[PDB]
Formats: sequence, C-alpha cells, structure tokens
Amino acid sequence: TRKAVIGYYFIPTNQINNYTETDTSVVPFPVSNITPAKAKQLTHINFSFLDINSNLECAWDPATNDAKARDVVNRLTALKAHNPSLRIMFSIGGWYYSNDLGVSHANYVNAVKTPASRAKFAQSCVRIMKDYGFDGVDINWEYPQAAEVDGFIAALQEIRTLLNQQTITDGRQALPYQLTIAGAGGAFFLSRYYSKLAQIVAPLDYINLMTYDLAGPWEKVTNHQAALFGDAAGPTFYNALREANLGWSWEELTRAFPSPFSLTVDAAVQQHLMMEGVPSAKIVMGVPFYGRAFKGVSGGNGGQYSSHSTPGEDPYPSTDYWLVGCEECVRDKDPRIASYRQLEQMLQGNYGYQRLWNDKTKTPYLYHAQNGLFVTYDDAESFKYKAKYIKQQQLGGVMFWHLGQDNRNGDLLAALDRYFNAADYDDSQLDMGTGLRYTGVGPGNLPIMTAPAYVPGTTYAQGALVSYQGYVWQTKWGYITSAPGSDSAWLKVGRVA
Amino acid sequence: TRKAVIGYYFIPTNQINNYTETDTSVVPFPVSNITPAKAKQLTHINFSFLDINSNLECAWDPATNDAKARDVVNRLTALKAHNPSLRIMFSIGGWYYSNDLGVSHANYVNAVKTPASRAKFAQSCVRIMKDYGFDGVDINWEYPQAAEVDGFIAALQEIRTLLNQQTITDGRQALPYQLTIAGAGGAFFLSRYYSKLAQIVAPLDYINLMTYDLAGPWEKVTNHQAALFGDAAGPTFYNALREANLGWSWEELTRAFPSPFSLTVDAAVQQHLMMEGVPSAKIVMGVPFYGRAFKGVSGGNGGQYSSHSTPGEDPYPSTDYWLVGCEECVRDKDPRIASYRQLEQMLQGNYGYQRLWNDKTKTPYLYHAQNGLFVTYDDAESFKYKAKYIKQQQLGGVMFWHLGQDNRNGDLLAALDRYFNAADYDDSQLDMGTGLRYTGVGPGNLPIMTAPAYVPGTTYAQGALVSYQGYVWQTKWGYITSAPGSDSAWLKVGRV
Ligand SMILES: CC(=O)N[C@H]1[C@H](O[C@H]2[C@@H](O)[C@@H](NC(C)=O)[C@H](O[C@H]3[C@H](O)[C@H]4N=C(N(C)C)O[C@H]4[C@@H]3CO)O[C@@H]2CO)O[C@H](CO)[C@@H](O)[C@H]1O
Ligand SMILES: CC(=O)N[C@H]1[C@H](O[C@H]2[C@@H](O)[C@@H](NC(C)=O)[C@H](O[C@H]3[C@H](O)[C@H]4N=C(N(C)C)O[C@H]4[C@@H]3CO)O[C@@H]2CO)O[C@H](CO)[C@@H](O)[C@H]1O
Repeated sequence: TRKAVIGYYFIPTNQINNYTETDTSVVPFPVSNITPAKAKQLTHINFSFLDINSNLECAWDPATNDAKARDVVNRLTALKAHNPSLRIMFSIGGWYYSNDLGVSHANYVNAVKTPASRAKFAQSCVRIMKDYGFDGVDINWEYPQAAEVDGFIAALQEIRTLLNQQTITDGRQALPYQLTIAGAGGAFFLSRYYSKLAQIVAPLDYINLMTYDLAGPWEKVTNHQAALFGDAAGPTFYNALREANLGWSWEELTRAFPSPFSLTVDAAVQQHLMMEGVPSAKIVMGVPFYGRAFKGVSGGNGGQYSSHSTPGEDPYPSTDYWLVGCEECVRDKDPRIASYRQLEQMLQGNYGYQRLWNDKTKTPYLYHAQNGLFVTYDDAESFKYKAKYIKQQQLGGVMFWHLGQDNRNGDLLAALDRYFNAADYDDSQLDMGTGLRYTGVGPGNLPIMTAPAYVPGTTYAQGALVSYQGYVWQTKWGYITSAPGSDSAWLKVGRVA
Repeated sequence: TRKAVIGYYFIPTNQINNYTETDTSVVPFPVSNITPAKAKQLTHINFSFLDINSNLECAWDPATNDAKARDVVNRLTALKAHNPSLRIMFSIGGWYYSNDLGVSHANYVNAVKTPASRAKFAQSCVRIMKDYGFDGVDINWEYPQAAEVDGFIAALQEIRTLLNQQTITDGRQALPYQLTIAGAGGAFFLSRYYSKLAQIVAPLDYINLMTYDLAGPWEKVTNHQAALFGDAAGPTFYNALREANLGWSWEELTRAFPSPFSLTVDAAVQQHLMMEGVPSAKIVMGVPFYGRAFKGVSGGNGGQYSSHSTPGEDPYPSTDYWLVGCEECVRDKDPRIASYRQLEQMLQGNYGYQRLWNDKTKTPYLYHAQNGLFVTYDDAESFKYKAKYIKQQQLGGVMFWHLGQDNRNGDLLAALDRYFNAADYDDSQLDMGTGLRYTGVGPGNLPIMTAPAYVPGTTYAQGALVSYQGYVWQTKWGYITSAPGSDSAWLKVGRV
C-alpha cells in the first residue's frame, strides 16, 4: 500500500485576504509553488485552518474575504487534475483557535456536548466540505481532555456516518471522503485522551501524530524537538501516561510506562501501538518543516542539552532578533522559530553556523559557537531514518507541518516521496543506530509466552509463572493459594498461543 | 469513651466435650480462671470457634457435645453478673475452618453467594446468638477472596439489619447486640478486600485487626511477629496494597503504598486509616498472648533476622520437640508456638533463654544461645507502647488472641486494663522511639493544608498548590491550564 504523504498547508487570514502569487513579502509560499510534479508527491494537502464558531458550526474565520478564500482553495483542488489520488482536506482548529486558553476553545467543548450539537456541528463540516470543494475533514483540537473525550468521540463517529453517506450520495466510492485528526505527539498532552485512543481512532482513516515540538525554549534544557530515538545524554521526562485513568495496577503502569523516559518520535509511536485496537496502518508520523532556536547555550557539546537564556513566552516579548541571518524571523517578529527554507539559506549565507549531527537521535542541529545559538530542526537526512522507521513499523505514512516552510524547490517533500517511492533509492542498508528505543509493555501488547497451566489447590511461590484462561501470569509475592485473575497477587505478563 | 478490651477465648471441641474446672491436664484454662476481677477488665469475650456447616448456616462443630457446650457458654454469660458492660460474643471461623484450603472453606464461600443463602446464613447467626445466649456476632473468615467480597459485604449488612431489629425487640438499647469481624493485620491478605474496606466496616461496631503472625517459620528470616514500629535492620516487604483494585494513578498508589515496607502493627493501622470512611474509633488493635519459635538460628543479633531451619508445615511434621522447657509443646505436638503462660515458665526454669528487647519495634524476644533458638512474643512491656499508640491514634481499643494463654495471675489482661483505666498509671513520658513509622498518605488521611484558591484561566508551573472543591492540589508537571479534578496534572495532596 502506498504510504500517505500528508502535507498541511497553512495560510493565515491576512494572507488569504491579500493573496498574490507574485510577491513573497505578502504571500511567502503561494499555491503556484506546487507544480503538477509536486502535486504527485503528496497524497493529501490539509488546508489550515477553519474554526468552530459561537453558533457551534464549522466556519471560516469571520475576517476572511470569502471570494479570496474560495480562490485559494480552487488553486489547491485544481492540483487534483495532476494526481487522481490527491485529496484536499481542510483542518479545523490549530493551537491558536483551540488551545485551552484559545480564542475559540469554548466552541469546541460546546459543539461536542450533545446529540443535537454533534449532529449540527457534523452537518456543518460536511456542508463546508462540499461548498468549497474539499475531500475530507481533519480535526486539530489541541486538545480535548478527560471530561470532553466522550463527546469528541461521538462527534467523530457522527462526522464519519455523514461522510460515508455523502460518499455514496456523490458516487465517490473511488475516492471516499475521509476523516482524520492531528494527535498529540508527546505524553503530557496525550495523557488527556490516551485511555480512549481505540475509540478515537476507530472512525478515522488516520491519526496524524504531531511528533515534533518535543523541545523548545519553554523547556530549561536545550534538546532536539523531534529526535527519532533517545540519547542517554539528553534530558528525560516524567511519563504522564502513568496518570491516565486506565485502571491498571502499579506494576502494570510501571511496566507500560517507563519513567523517566526520552521524549522521542519512537516513544509516541510505540505509545499508540501499545494500545489494543489502534492499527499501525492508521498511524501517521508527523515531521516538522521548521526549526526552533535557543540563545545563551554553553559550549562543548555543540549546544545540545545546555541551559539557555531564551524567552519562553508567546508572543515573543523583545525587539531583539538574535538568530543570525534569519530575516524571516524579523518579518515574523520571532527569533525562536524558522522555516527549513530560511534555515537552509542561513547555512548558505556563511554566517558561522556549524551543521552538526546526532547519530543517536538521527537528527541535525545548528550550532553557532560565536553567538552561543542552538537550532533543532529536521532535514532530508533525518527524513531517511524516519521514512525507514515508517516502513519497518508498518505505519500509514508521513505528515508534515507545513508545506509553506519547505524551500522553493520543495526538496523536503521531494525527499519524503523519494524515500517511499523512488526505484533508484535503496535504504536496505541504512543503519538505524543505537539510540534508545521505547519499550513499554502493557495489558494491550503482551508477548506470547509459555508456561505450565495453573493447578487449583496448589500454593505458588513468588515469581511462579502459570498459564490460565488465555494468559501467562506471574505471582508478585509468595504463598499464593488464589487462582490467577481472582486477586491482586497475579500479574498478567503474556498471552497463550 | 472506655477503650474496648476484647479477649478471644478459644476452647477446642475435645475440651468442651471433656470440660472440667478441676483438671488442668484436660482443660488448661477453664472459665473459672476468669475471676470477677478479671471479668471487670474485659469489655468482650469472643467465644471461639463456631463454623458454617453444609446446610450453609452458623453451627457448632458436629462433634460437639451440645449440653457441655451450653454449660461452658453459660458460665461465660454468668460472668456478666460482675460486669454490666461485658458482652459474650461468639466468633465464626478461624484459620482451621475458613482458610482457602480449610475443611469448611466452601461453606463460607457458598453461604454468602446469594440473597437467599445470605438471608438464611444471617438468620442462623442471630438464632444461634439468641439460643445460646451470646451478645453479638464476630466473623473470622480468613479470608474472603476479592470475588467473594461483595457477597461478604451484603452478608454483614444483612446481619446488621437483623441484629438492630433484635436489639429493639429485646429492649437492649443499653447494650445493643454487636457485629464485628477479625481482619487481616498484614498487607498480603488485606489486599484481598482492601478496596472495599469502607463498605466492610460500615456495618460493624469494630474491625479487630490481627496485627500479629507477621513473622513465623514460613518466612526465611526470623523476625518479630508483632513489631509496633519498624527496625531498619530487619526484613522488609513488597507492599501488596499497591496492586489492589483501587483505580488510582501511579502517583497516588506510590504515595499511599511505599514498597518495600516494614510489616508492623503501625503499618496495618495506618493502612486502614488511609481509606476514607474507616473511622479510627472502629479499629481495634490485636495483640498475641503467645510466641512463635524458630530453631537453627545464628548468633550476632540475639537470633533476630537470621536464617533458620524451622519446618513451616502444618501439622508440625515431626515428633522432635526442640523448644527446650516447653512442656506445652509436647502436649500440643508443635514446638513452634507457646503461650505466654508457658514462655514465662520457660524463663523461670532457667533453661538458658535470654530475654532481650528491641527498642525500635518495642517488643521482647527470647534467645537461647546454646541451641540456636529465637522466640518472638509480646508481654506487659510491649503492651505499654501499643496501649499508648491506641490512645494517641484514637483507636477503638485492643483485642487479643487468646485469653486461655495468659498466665494464672492474668498479668497480660491486667496490664491492658491498667494502661487504659488505672488512675495511678501515667504514660505521658513513655517514649515511642525512633522505629520506622508507615508514611503512606491516602484519601482517608490527607493532611490539613491551606493554598490559594484555583483561578479559572490561570496557568500553573510544576509543583503549584491550590485549593479547589475543598482540597489542596499540586501539579505533577508544568504549564497546567485546567482545573483540579478536570486535569490529571493535579495531585490532591491536602485538605481544609
Ligand atoms: C491564525 C494564527 O494564529 N496566525 C499566527 C500563526 O499562528 C500559527 C503558528 O504559531 C504556527 N507555528 C509554526 C511553527 O508554524 C502553529 O503551527 C502549529 C499548529 O497550530 C499545530 N497543528 C498542527 N497540525 C499538524 C495540525 O501542527 C501544529 C503546528 C506546529 O506546532 O499554528 C499557529 C496557528 O494555530 O503564527 C504566525 C507566525 O508566528 C503569525 O504571524 C500568525 O499568522
Ligand atoms: C479446630 C482446630 O484446628 N484446633 C486445633 C488448634 O488450632 C488453632 C490454633 O492453631 C491457634 N493458634 C494459636 C497460636 O493459638 C489458631 O489461632 C489463630 C486463629 O485461628 C486466628 N483467628 C484469630 N482471631 C483473633 C479471630 O487469631 C488467629 C489465631 C492466631 O494465629 O486457631 C486454630 C484454629 O483455627 O490448635 C491446637 C494446638 O494449639 C490443637 O490442639 C487443636 O485444638
């Protein structure tokens, strides 16, 4: 099966209202940058972002010029003429609109509350999709928590029912309308809805994991924002999944959730695969087309895992633009983030940046010894390891944020398409390295094990292993006269073949 | 409120059938040993043991000569003439009858299975109570498994209903009929029903904790069977409670159940106090009137914490009675147990035993250097700290197993009564020591705290404290944007 290549395409309202394809100071990355050849490299383009309004319906930001909106969307859907497999989805949400303290947060929470609100919201999603010519719906609420998850799931199931009927109604069986969501790529946010992952994923074609932003100025130690595997020398974190309402024992939680652990791409993927009912084919690994920068880093380790003096507030509080060579940063007024396109230019501008590589995390980083800067980002080389990981783990594909941050020639997208589809690219001998792998084992991903059947009336010693009722069990202490599963003395450690 | 002093009184069937108050070799401790002065020192005498028969009703052992039984029981209830607050309860169960592999085990499991079996069993408890003249019911099932707990609870609720009805019917408002159970005094067995403690305790006047047998031949290292507090030099144990079906988070479980931990009396009491709805006034601390003996011990620490060669099998697998001076051990064919009465007699027979004291656990023990023997037991001195502990923790009182093992002078019972009631006994200066205390914190014992009220819309860093819905919470990590109870980043750490 072809690996999905899902590229989000972010275009702010101000840009939609002044859309032009001949002035990069107004629209840095117009749709015209995507040629028929680049259109062929993508399976999905997710237009970002639509929102949920106070009427609790899917809608464009009110400030959007509707005619300019349709026009930008038409330029994207026209790309389908060059790729019969391409879908132009729209994404609802994003950090600014839907974070807990976001401008439209209450609308997300309220829309999923009842059967009536869910039906009215779902219907608006299908109406917007058909009105503008989209091919599916992507939900990017960052993020529903505990009490809101059941509504969220029911909202997804209702959208799924409406889209499936729409597919039949429009005779779109060859290219069915799709539903996806962008999910947390780190344990802290993932802990909010983790216990119900199987239900959340059931109605989706894919869950796009935001496996990046695992590092940033809001953290005290500099680190790679999307390390594939862990580096023992890098910082580790409390595993928040241990606090999810799973109703598992202390032994089960401890075994399933190693802690502290390395916040990596592999960790997020394995955490999703751990849960029974979450198919690998639906998991899509996100990669960033931008980097995050830190200033004030100590030397010696290329700036990795160092204390720093980077403001962590949003918006950027200063007028001081300290990321050398980043003119995009001055225009956008934030020296802490830069598109790959700009970072590649900085590497070309002979500014004193050393492009370094961590062979454990399999990711590049920039170090500016002279000024004490550190930049974590991804490139065509780190993408080789992530693409092989994707094939090896049988994931559904790759997703990236966002199309508009690739360089002018679209090399990052081209690289991804190449790793999955080029006849002349061969990664059979690519060495995945010795970086740290995440190996939590829970009640949902138990290995096959072999042990003598349990014998009623027998007394067992601590550590004894018996098979009973489909599982292999182990005693946590001595003199067990209870049957496996009838009391807290036995730990479920394996499955019977 | 006077502290309860609950003395279990065990009289095996052969002794009832051959009851005599004139022949110590037949009935070592007949009722006549309980003089009026001793009767005034007890609040309850729990006659042991009755059982549950195949008809799934409470009943005396079949081999019991009923007339002799009523005679023994009548002497007990006659004692009430000397103490108007005294209750003569009967206990159903015991290790032999009710343990998982015990002879009547199935009857316990089946009696609590259905509403009909539960009504029939409950009704039989009250009938036996009124028929033989008892003042209450004590259930000592060791122990209901997790799956059998809901039936156990309904059974207790049903007996409670019928006993309160009988109390009104019999005009016993002054001395209401009571219902109690003897509960596990260690985390391994306690973990079977720990999650439903509150429901198990609601229908009871008291839960009598068997906070003893925490050490014995079945363990690889000799240890005190009833240490009040822990000794860092002794063995430690896996805290089975962290595996109970509580539905709590890793943080909550870890803070409530440190592991490994010291298996002590204080640990069992605190473990009970950690659950919401288990009032201290209902918790009764059990103490043993007997010692446990080990052989083949090594020197160095008076026999403590040593490897040993004591058989762990029941019945004792041998006719080798190695407990020097223990004549009673030969009579009962087990040199691994001895009553306080016999231990005392072993001490005055100068057989080479040394009475030592551990000031961490606050308990005595014997050490026989020549034969490499170790004996863990309790006495009037260890009872001073446990009685003070009972007063400090506001527990319901003390319970002991069993009256028939006290000495002829009734020194152990006298000591318990003295510590709670004597006008001339002053323990205000008694030093509880530096032995290890159980540090677990749970729902039932959150410490009083104060903190800024949670503010809707505020982001909190890691470790921030706030008050919300009556409790004080703390964040487990940073950048918290939602409310306590609505975001698992918050840990309920205190209260009002
Ligand atoms: C409408 C608006 O808020 N406009 C802002 C704009 O906000 C952006 C940026 O902060 C994006 N950051 C970067 C590094 O591109 C941010 O990207 C988020 C996105 O919200 C999340 N959703 C996904 N998906 C895969 C669905 O990935 C994450 C990414 C990456 O973290 O999105 C917000 C809007 O929600 O920022 C620009 C520049 O600062 C500003 O001028 C203004 O246009
Ligand atoms: C019917 C029977 O098995 N009779 C045995 C008798 O068994 C006794 C003894 O083993 C008791 N042990 C000691 C040290 O006294 C044992 O006491 C148990 C009791 O079952 C549990 N219940 C409580 N409560 C407070 C309710 O405490 C524990 C105690 C202490 O572990 O009980 C069994 C019967 O269940 O043993 C004697 C020889 O000692 C033998 O002759 C015979 O009569």
